[PDB]
Amino acid sequence: NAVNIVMRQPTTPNFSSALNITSANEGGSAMQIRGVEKALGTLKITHENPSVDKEYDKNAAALSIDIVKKQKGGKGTAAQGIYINSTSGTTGKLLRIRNLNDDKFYVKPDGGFYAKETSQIDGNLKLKDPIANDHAATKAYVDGEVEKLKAL
Amino acid sequence: NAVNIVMRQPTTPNFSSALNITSANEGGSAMQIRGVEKALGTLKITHENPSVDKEYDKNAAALSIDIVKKQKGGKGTAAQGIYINSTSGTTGKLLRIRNLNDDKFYVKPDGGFYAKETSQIDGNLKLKDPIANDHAATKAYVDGEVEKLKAL
Amino acid sequence: NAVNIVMRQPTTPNFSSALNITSANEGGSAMQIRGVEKALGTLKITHENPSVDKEYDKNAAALSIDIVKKQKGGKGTAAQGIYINSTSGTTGKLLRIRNLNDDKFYVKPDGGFYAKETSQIDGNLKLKDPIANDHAATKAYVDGEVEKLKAL
Repeated sequence: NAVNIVMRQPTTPNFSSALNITSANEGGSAMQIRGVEKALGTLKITHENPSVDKEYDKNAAALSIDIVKKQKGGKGTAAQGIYINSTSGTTGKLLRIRNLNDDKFYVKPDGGFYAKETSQIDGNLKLKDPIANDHAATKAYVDGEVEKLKAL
Repeated sequence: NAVNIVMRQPTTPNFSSALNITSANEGGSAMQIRGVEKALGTLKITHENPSVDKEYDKNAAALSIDIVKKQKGGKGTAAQGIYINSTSGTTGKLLRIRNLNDDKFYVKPDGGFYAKETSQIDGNLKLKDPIANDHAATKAYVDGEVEKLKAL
Repeated sequence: NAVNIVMRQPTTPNFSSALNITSANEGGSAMQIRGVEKALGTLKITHENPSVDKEYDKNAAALSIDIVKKQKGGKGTAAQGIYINSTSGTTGKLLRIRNLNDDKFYVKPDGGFYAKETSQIDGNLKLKDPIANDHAATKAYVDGEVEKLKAL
């Protein structure tokens, strides 16, 4: 590697990081990365459990994002967490989530999603009237069928 | 911290970054990170509003991703935005989104998702026939009930 | 830029990275970034296809995340992939996915999502009974209408 940074194991765990980056310039990205990989991530992050115990790292993550107001006097913020785009257009999955090398959840380049297991919304779902037999029925579709039976 | 990089506030905002990384090697990741956190992110990103005004940073994000074709002559790209996996298998949430420390949207390790509020698909939803009373009805399920009433 | 790191094109592709970061300290983030952008990402990642051929980079991504157990003897892991929060509260989209500059999929600050095209769940969807005509019908809602017809 052109540059390698290593933080060795300390005597006792502490809050220090191998690399810390701060910018006070509002007009540019604090950090940028560009690469040209054939078959890998431009940025690869790996979290490894420090412990043999399979629950030890329940509160850890590979990537943690926080979105905050101005420290002194701030009235709030409207900043976004993660923004993904393709200014050229891609035919690849925009977001692809796996576990044990199996596709679990993804977002297609058209915005349609796939979830591998039973899911929950604590609210309503607005969508189009069903075409196929395995499409979700709308209240309209149901009420239209009921109207025809009520007529006879 | 082992290494600290600081960009101070400039007289006028400009496009400069504290750290910029570029690779022209197609065979490896431009950047890699590995850590062993018990209870934190391997990479932590924090966006802070530069202004007291709660709408000032509406177009900002913590993480921005772009996916582009080869600059000169490129016919397109099939690269993915974000790819998440667990080669060991994890029992943690694969994607976990909160606001004000409250779970808003997540993807479970099995691929099932949870959304806290009313959602919208500008299309159809393909899914399984309902088992529970609070499961979404399919067109099949509705049409099966209607068939029995039409019979009598 | 305050710091620029460049890996030039090698004679033959290889696994080397421009920047590689490793920490063995369980008590702190291997890397942290903080910025104050008005209208950009704190971290910006760009993947560019190395080739003119629009399928050449089908297995590449801008961001790749892996979640692993302790290398020797580990029993498993419970770590999360991506964790997003706003300790201040934001009114911005928490996750916003586009292709060709058009909104394809997003998560609102309340946890409600939007998908632009037909989607699939390989399971059931638990949700609330419909209010509007374009809301998905539950099994309860359907069965309630059928009960009234069965009565007459």
